[PDB]
Parts: sequence; structure tokens; C-alpha cells
Amino acid sequence: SNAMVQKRVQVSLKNGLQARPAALFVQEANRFHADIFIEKDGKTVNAKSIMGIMSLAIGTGSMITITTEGSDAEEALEALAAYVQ
Repeated sequence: SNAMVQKRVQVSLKNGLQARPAALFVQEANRFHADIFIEKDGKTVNAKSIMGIMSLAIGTGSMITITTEGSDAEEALEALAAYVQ
């Protein structure tokens, strides 16, 4: 068992999670203590990795799953979901 939390969210950003929005997302992810992952189309990356995020090619309208686990997991999850939604 584990204490992870996850949500499936629709990315409504016009640039998708690419370009400057991706860089600021990764900066924001890096502020949290929790481990944070993003999954798109079955591929999962560490949200604190820009090269991982870019590798997902997250375009506008994409559904992604955000997963977190750690001391501030729920805060991290909700902040990142509110960033992209």
C-alpha cells in the first residue's frame, strides 16, 4: 500500500505543456517536497524533469495523469492540476 494521490486532468494550455509553460511547470514541481509524476498515453515521467516532460509532447487538450506521493503530495497535485487546467 501507498499514500499516493492522482488525478486525470485536461490540459487546456494553448502551448500545451511545452515551451515556457513547460519550464515554469517544472520549476513549480521542483518547489514541492513530494515526488511527482506525469503520465500521458501510457508513458510516465518525473514532473521535475524538463526533458521528461518535453518527451511526452503534451499538446492542448491532452489528458494527463498527475501522481504525487510525499509530505505535500495533495498540495503539489492540486497546484499542478490548477496550473494546466
